Amino acid sequence: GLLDGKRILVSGIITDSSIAFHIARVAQEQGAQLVLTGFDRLRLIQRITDRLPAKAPLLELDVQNEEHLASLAGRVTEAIGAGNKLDGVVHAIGFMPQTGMGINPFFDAPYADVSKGIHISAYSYASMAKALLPIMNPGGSIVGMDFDPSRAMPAYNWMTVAKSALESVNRFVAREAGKYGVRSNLVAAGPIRTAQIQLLEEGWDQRAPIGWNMKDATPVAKTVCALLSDWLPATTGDIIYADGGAHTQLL
Amino acid sequence: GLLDGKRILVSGIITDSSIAFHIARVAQEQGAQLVLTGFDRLRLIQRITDRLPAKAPLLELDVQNEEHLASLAGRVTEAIGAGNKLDGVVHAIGFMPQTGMGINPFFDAPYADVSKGIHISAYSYASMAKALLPIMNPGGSIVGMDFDPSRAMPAYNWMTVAKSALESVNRFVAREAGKYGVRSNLVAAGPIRTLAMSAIVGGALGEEAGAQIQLLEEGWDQRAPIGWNMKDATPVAKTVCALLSDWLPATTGDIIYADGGAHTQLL
Amino acid sequence: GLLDGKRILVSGIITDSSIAFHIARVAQEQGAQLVLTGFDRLRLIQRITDRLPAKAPLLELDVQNEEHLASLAGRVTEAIGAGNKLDGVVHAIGFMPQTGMGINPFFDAPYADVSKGIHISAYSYASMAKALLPIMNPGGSIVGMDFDPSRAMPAYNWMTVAKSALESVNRFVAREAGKYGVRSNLVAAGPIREEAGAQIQLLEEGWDQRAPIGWNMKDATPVAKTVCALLSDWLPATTGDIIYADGGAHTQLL
Amino acid sequence: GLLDGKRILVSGIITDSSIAFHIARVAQEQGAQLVLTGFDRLRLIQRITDRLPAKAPLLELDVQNEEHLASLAGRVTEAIGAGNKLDGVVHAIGFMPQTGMGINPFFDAPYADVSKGIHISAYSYASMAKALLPIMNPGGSIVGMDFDPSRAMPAYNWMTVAKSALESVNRFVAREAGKYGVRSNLVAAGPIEAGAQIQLLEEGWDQRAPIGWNMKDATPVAKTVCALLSDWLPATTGDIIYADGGAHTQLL
Ligand SMILES: CC/C(C)=C1\OC(=O)[C@H](C)[C@H](O)[C@H](Cc2cccnc2)NC(=O)[C@@H](NC(=O)c2ncccc2O)[C@@H](C)OC1=O
Ligand SMILES: CC/C(C)=C1\OC(=O)[C@H](C)[C@H](O)[C@H](Cc2cccnc2)NC(=O)[C@@H](NC(=O)c2ncccc2O)[C@@H](C)OC1=O
Ligand SMILES: CC/C(C)=C1\OC(=O)[C@H](C)[C@H](O)[C@H](Cc2cccnc2)NC(=O)[C@@H](NC(=O)c2ncccc2O)[C@@H](C)OC1=O
Ligand SMILES: CC/C(C)=C1\OC(=O)[C@H](C)[C@H](O)[C@H](Cc2cccnc2)NC(=O)[C@@H](NC(=O)c2ncccc2O)[C@@H](C)OC1=O
Repeated sequence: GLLDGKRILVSGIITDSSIAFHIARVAQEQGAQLVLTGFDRLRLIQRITDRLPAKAPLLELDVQNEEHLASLAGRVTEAIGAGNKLDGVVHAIGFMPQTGMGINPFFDAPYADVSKGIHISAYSYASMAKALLPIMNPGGSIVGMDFDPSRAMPAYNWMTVAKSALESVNRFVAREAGKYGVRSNLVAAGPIRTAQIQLLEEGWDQRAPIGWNMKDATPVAKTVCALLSDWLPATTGDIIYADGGAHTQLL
Repeated sequence: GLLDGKRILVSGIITDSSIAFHIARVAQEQGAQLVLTGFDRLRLIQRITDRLPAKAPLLELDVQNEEHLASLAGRVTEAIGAGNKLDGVVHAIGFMPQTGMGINPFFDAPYADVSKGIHISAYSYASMAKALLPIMNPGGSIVGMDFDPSRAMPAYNWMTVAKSALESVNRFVAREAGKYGVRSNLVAAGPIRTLAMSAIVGGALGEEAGAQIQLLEEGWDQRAPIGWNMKDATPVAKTVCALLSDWLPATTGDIIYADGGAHTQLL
Repeated sequence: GLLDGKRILVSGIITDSSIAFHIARVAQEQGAQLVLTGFDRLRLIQRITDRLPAKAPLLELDVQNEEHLASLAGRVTEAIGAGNKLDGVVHAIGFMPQTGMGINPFFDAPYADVSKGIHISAYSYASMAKALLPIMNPGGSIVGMDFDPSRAMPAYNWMTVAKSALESVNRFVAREAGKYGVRSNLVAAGPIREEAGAQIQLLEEGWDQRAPIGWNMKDATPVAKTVCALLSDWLPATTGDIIYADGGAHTQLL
Repeated sequence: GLLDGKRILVSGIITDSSIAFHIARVAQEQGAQLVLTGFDRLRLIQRITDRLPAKAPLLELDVQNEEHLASLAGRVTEAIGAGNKLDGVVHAIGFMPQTGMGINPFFDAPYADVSKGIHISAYSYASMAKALLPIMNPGGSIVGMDFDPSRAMPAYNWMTVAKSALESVNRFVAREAGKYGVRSNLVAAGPIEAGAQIQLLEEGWDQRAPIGWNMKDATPVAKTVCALLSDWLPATTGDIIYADGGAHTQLL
């Protein structure tokens, strides 16, 4: 097993088609012991986490709640063991209200909404790292999810701003994580099926030399599992691109 | 002149040593008609803008105030003329509370403080563009101030995050500005010795912080092939005035680096 | 004048349509004293340089010839004056044989041809800087021409590789140029005017769509003006960098 | 095994301390069947490759020789089997004469020498891909070695130019490799008046890297190459994976 005898925290599992669900599914197949995180509808989330190959304890974590943080170390240790520590952390949380992304114009999004998105998508990565680093083993790995924000695109708008902030946050999380001997990295994925949206998706498969399947979330789930393993021990504060190679191609 | 017969809005002038003051000073020397922006101390700021080569009207703007942004364009047109429009916009506003940058650890900054910084440093650029684009001429230019956030560095911490957000905002401001035929660009400057920067060197933030900022400034002059003067704010001012002119008409959503070439050098 | 009382060396002025010809035209309008260089057909090049607003001395410069590069500076000083020096240098010589770019597959280009392309497009920038830096004034400027090579595209093939090399060369030229107080920068332009015919069309159409301020493939004056801005004293803190005159297309996905 | 039942071509093995040597060693430990490449001094390479955990056939490949590149595809097939194909390709070839890198000034390197370096370090990657792609399986991987050329540094001079060219070549190799369903990627490694600048670079690298950097250890970069040769990075192409301890993402 690629992740044999590793304790990994996986956050933001809501559906069975999610990359977050597949990361957990692939990790369990590779011999990893998981601890899962639920945002709000925990009863709804428990029905989905039961489709997973092995049993994993579900913990309540509202990334915006301060009390949920700090208690997000004690609650983890009680689930795994008194002397046992975490070997991996998967941050699969990303949100932006519709005012900030979609049909709504860039200028028409109010700050309160874009602030909510930066908190949940970018700040929360530093928050999760602050709470989980004291209970992490040397050689550990924190993985976040990104969508290449280096260039502006239609509809994505303020979520591109939240992603740019995440990239900067990850570089600083790596500095704090390095003193624990833990790696911090981001996984930039291509479009995942969760008029303009069709144009962006079609463009990706054309640009990607090996092509891109918007319906398949296992190639990105495997990329996260490669970063959670000891096969990338010299990679930190970096972005690993699982987009079929589209970002390196103009046409 | 380089900016002859151009109407430019210059924001965030608080001192006489500021890059924002030196933009306005160089612009007036190049034949530009200015409109200046104030935060809270209106009488105190107007008394700092009297040191400028030519006369320029002052206007109240609190980027956090929605009324101040909605009253804009109208208050600008009344200052310049009924049929006259703006040719340039200078966004020289950047803030982050000390919890987010300095000696305070990255993890110890609360969200409310870092949210205040992103609002004032990154979001405000889109807000100023939203309010001023309808009263801007085709071939116009919106200029913002940046500090290279592509790599993490000590003390900067969350201001680096706010700067990364500004870079992304600038790319989207360019899309909206393009519809008016207006350019939107950022100027990435090297370290500038402000009043706060003179204090953190003097030991106001401690011996640990006083070494970090020194190590950064010394390293910048070494990396820059043409060198870098932390005390001189005119080479960055001139770079902004090149972007406000018609000599860079095919540059949009981009970052122009006035750091002595340090960002392209490892050692 | 933006370039008033400045002595600038301009290279690669073969045709009247060239950005190199426009750079010289705009520079002369801004009060600059030029020194021009030709590749081989100096008789035909002199009939082209006669269409420039002001008079400028012609010089023979085969950038592949070592004797021609060693002969530079002396030949330049004799044209301008014994005590006078150069304030600007515009490198506008980019080449790649058709085996390296176009319809011909990437793998089918022989090394001898791509080597010729790297020599003329990338290495020559360092060579021109080596020869002209001792006769350049502090606050001077060396400007090169680029086309964004950060992402692979059809037809450009090995010329994209030669451009990537030029970007790296520019960063090292800046180190040597800094010692003289001279700046070194590149200008990345947008596209300038059946299978190949469709590819280039798809690229040009896409560029005007991506560019928020739009892009005119027929107009070479916005890129010429960008070079002139870099030749002036209005960008004195910019070195080893790439200034993008592409309408903002490189910062836009769609 | 991470590379179980995979046939991988490993080029440029000259010493028992090389990353190329450690890539081959780690791959054999992960269950991979190797085919090795030797430049000229075959008696020296055979001695070094004997120290490897398992047996692997040695093939002669002067990457500058056209006949060697044209006959390579068949010579690999004869070593593995008449019906078998390659699953991985490791390009561990990088050279630049001392005129192009070291104490010698940037301007003083003649073109003939820098041309030799671009041929061996950047062009050869496209040449090796041209020769080996027809005998490669879908889901395959071509891996090259890089040293971050995005910023200029002392001494590395013209080799930084050859590396920038490799990065551009890699993006185009990905286009050709994609047609075969093969991935093409580069691994940017950290360091593995002369001494006064190399020391200042190595010391600075361990300081910048948040997890630190060991200039004496070549196994973390060898493991990174083996991760790219596996099926755990199937959506990565024309990209650069950085095994430098995270130094490239840090200013100080
Ligand atoms: C076209 C504008 C909209 C309305 C969205 O954007 C997309 O669908 C884009 C084109 C992409 O398909 C991305 C692909 C993706 C998926 C997961 C993580 N990073 C990127 N989706 C999200 O960012 C989506 N991200 C996540 O839900 C997310 N999930 C796990 C971890 C981090 C996340 O940002 C979401 C915010 O975006 C959208 O639904
Ligand atoms: C980590 C050390 C501290 C304590 C600071 O950061 C600095 O002093 C950095 C190293 C630089 O000196 C920069 C220089 C600079 C100044 C204005 C625009 N771009 C760059 N300062 C600011 O960005 C400073 N901001 C501005 O003054 C600013 N002014 C006009 C427009 C945008 C700005 O961010 C501010 C963040 O600097 C600091 O207080
Ligand atoms: C792939 C299609 C072909 C067949 C060519 O490429 C183009 O037309 C590309 C897509 C662009 O239109 C660029 C636009 C350009 C032109 C001059 C300087 N920077 C950018 N052309 C060259 O690079 C062209 N270069 C120059 O003329 C050039 N001129 C002065 C200095 C350096 C140069 O590369 C040349 C390589 O372009 C082509 O022949
Ligand atoms: C200090 C200045 C000199 C004189 C050299 O540069 C170094 O030793 C630098 C600082 C690094 O140690 C790098 C690290 C490295 C090692 C292998 C592949 N990419 C990067 N070595 C080379 O590039 C070295 N290249 C390789 O060993 C190499 N090996 C396999 C595949 C590609 C390569 O370039 C070589 C060019 O470096 C040097 O001889």
